[PDB]
Amino acid sequence: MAPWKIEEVKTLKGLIKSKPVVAIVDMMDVPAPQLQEIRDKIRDKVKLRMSRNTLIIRALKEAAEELNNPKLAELANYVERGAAILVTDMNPFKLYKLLEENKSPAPVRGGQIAPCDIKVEKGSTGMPPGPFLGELKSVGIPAAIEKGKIAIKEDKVVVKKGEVVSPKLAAVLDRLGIKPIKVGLNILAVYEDGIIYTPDVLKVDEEKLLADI
Repeated sequence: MAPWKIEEVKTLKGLIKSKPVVAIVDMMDVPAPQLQEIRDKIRDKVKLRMSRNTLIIRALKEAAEELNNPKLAELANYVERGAAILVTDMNPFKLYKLLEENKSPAPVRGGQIAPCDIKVEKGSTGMPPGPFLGELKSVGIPAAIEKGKIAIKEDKVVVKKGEVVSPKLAAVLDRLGIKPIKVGLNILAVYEDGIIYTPDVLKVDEEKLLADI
């Protein structure tokens, strides 16, 4: 590795060694607005560093050796997608709740596979008469003019889980301000005290024994 990589790994290791709780999170797929929403909520509670996955793996492995704390190196096995290093003083369970419980709503993207059933709600859109009425009907959303505005006729699933969201449907849903996807920093694994916590363990256990130290 060139010196710049060594120096960047040095900064990553410094971060890893600075706090008792070290997590690997995934920051893939987060639009600007939602990202600032996440920023506002975790701002003072954690520290985050983005870097290439190959550098993150090396930093974890070397930091583990340098601290005589081998278990730390296991985090490397959980690095994937938009991996980032997060460090904090808050316990792994409080961290999981912080990141996983308070996610930011986001619009679904055209051509994306729906992660869940996506629905619309009956009622006025507050928008004037125009071509949008036709757009709605064209994507399977019954609608009509009522009280001088465009209104959706009834609640309805417009696309099912596992089905692709057509670009026109995505455009129409976004125009309605519908944000059916939840986005944010996803925890891949967390280390604390020679213990590696997986998401399944964090979600099921829910809280740390004896709370805090």
